[PDB]
This record gives sequence, C-alpha cells and structure tokens, in this order.
Amino acid sequence: MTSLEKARELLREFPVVDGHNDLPWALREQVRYDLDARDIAADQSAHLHTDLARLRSGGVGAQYWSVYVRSDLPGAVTATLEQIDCVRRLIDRHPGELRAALTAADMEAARAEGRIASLMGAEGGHSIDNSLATLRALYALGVRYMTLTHNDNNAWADSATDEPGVGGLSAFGREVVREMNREGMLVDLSHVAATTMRDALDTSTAPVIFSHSSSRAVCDHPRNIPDDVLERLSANGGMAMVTFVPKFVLQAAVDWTAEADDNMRAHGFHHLDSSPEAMKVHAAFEERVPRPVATVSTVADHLDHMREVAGVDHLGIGGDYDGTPFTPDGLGDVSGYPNLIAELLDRGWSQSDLAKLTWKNAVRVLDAAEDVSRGLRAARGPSNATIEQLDGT
Ligand SMILES: CC(C)C[C@H](N)P(=O)(O)C[C@H](C)C(=O)O
Ligand SMILES: [Zn+2]
Ligand SMILES: [Zn+2]
Repeated sequence: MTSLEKARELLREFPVVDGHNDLPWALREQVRYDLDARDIAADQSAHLHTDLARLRSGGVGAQYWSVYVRSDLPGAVTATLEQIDCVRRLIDRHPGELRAALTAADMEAARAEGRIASLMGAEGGHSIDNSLATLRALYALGVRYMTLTHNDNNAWADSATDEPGVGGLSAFGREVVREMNREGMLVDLSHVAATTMRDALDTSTAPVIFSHSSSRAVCDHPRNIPDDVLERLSANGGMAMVTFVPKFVLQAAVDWTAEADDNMRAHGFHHLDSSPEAMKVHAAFEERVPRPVATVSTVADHLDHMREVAGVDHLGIGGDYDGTPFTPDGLGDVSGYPNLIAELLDRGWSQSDLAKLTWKNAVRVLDAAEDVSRGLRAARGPSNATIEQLDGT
C-alpha cells in the first residue's frame, strides 16, 4: 500500500492527540456561539478548518480545544468561561462523536469507544486575572493546560512576542507554576519567552508542554523553541507539539512577514493595523511580493530536528487549526494529518515512533501531571498567596 494508506491504518490504531485547536474562538468571532450556524455535524469547509467529518478523516482521536480569549480586552475571565461553555455545548451536542476527557484514562476510554476525547486548554495567564483561586476554578471546570502568556507579557510572565518584562517568571509566576503542578494542570510554554521557558523548567515538578510551537533552530522566530530548551525535555519528561503556522515554520514566510510588517511601518501604520487604509497598503505589498506557501515537508523538517534534539518520546502535534488563516499545502484543514504521517513514513519514521508522536506521548504526559498532582495534593494545601505578597506593590 501507499504511505498515505499506511498512515491512515496507523492513525486508526493510534490517532492524533492535537494540542491546540481554536474552534471555540472561531465560533465566538464568526457567529457568537450560534452553533446551529456552524454545525460541526455538517460540512463547514467554507468557514472553518474544523468539523466532525474532517476530524475523523484526519485521524484525530483527542483534541485540546483552546479556550483562548484576548488579553488586550477587559473581562478575560468572563470570556474564558464563555469559551469553556462553548466546548461543553459542543460535547453535549455531539455525543456520538465527542467525549469529554479530564484524565489520561478518559482519553483511553474515548479511544476504546471510537469517540474523540475532548479536553480544554486555556491560552494565556490573563485568563486567571492574577488569582490562584481562579486558576483552581478553571481546573474544576475542566481546563487541563494553560499557556502562561499569549502574545503580550502579563504581570508575572514574559511573552516571546513582547519586550522583556519581569525576566521570565516573577515570584508570583513561579507560584502559578507550583499551583498548576499541584492541581495537575499542564504548564504550556507555547507563546512564552525563552527566559520564561527556562524559569518554568526550573520550577516545574511535572512534565511541561508546548501545545503549538515548532523549532527555532529550523526557523528562527521567537514563537519557536530553542535547542537548549528542547534538550531539557527528556529530563523534564514533557513534550513539544509541533505547529503548522506557515509564518513560524517556513523560513520564506518568516522573512516575508517581516518585510510585510516593515512595509506597513514605512507607510506610518502599526504592523497590526487593520483599517481599510492599512489593508490597502498590505494588499499592494502582497501584489508585488506573493505570499510564500509552506508544505508538509516544511513541518516534517521541524519534526526531524525536534526528534534529534528532544527525542521521539518528547514530541506531539498542535496544528493551530482555526487559530490561523493560513496553512501549509497538504495541511489545509483538520483532515490533513495523514499527509504528515505519510511524509514521516517516507523519511523512515517507525510505526512505534509515530504512535508516540500522535498518541502515546500526550497520554503519558497528562498521566504524569496527574501523578505529580497526587503527591502534591497529599503533601500540602492549596496556595492562598497573592501577587502583591510575592511580587510587591
Ligand atoms: C486571535 C486568535 C485567533 C489567536 C490564536 N488563539 P493563536 O493560537 O495564538 C494563533 C497564532 C498564529 C499563534 O499561536 O501564535
Ligand atoms: Zn497561540
Ligand atoms: Zn490559539
């Protein structure tokens, strides 16, 4: 059989646990959670990367649904609860296809019955409003990882896409990591600065993840992971879940985006300005310099290097579907994973290597978080510390 046929067979046995899909945010923005208007039991190809049929075609057996909210708007906690509610409603609406999962055992139970294990991950520490009790409430509601920052610094952690702030984690930032360890919430180091990665690895007593980051050595962008950090994963026990975002994984796309941003500033616009006038300027740039396109090969290049440095036991996949408008060819939506697995087969990845990448590493890591939490919950009570106490006025 072809590599693609073999890939599908392999995924039927050990499906993908995807680290980060922004369907909830897409539903929030497109239709304000009018789920009938984007029914994922029907074909949503015109609007979304994600629906149930494409998840099945793609060999997705578990999904961390992102409950991302904007850090640059007020009411982050309320919005996070709305995102969590969206995930709950999707699970309730589609019991034939989705099963809520809170634990590694739940993931295996879902796999045994052929339902997609549905977990939640918060994307940025702003979702807890500097409140450890709020962190505990998110865990109680089912959140099983939290990205420590999004694109901007928060009061206690530095983002990779912002200027240096506290220098990694502040004292309160370390307290957040300790509390996540005690609760059994995975520390997610996507988005954070390399300093923050190192501070988190110093502090965490549980395996950490990168829910959607690729390799900085392969493509130099602050959203990707440095080799020295990848090297620490085997000792920490965690995993890096490669992402597909073209402007992170393809050198030509990083360069093009930098030039596009420079061009915007040349016209007196902030690079993120979305006014009609700014859009005209960007359109003119793309007219004379077409947007480069990544491929499955681009993503496999990251995985090859990440495997060499981090080890096969420390890898996963986090597509960022519905979180990015652009995708590599062959990975245009959630049905694409078999194309990546086929490429890896062609590059000599073994069946057991691939089962770790898709399924086994993610289950091990969540189980490990539970194990560390058991010890910490027996050893001490929850923290009552405040950011004022630990970081000062
Ligand atoms: C505004 C919403 C769509 C942002 C997404 N939650 P994101 O996952 O942070 C996508 C981005 C390319 C990244 O991961 O850096
Ligand atoms: Zn992200
Ligand atoms: Zn996201």
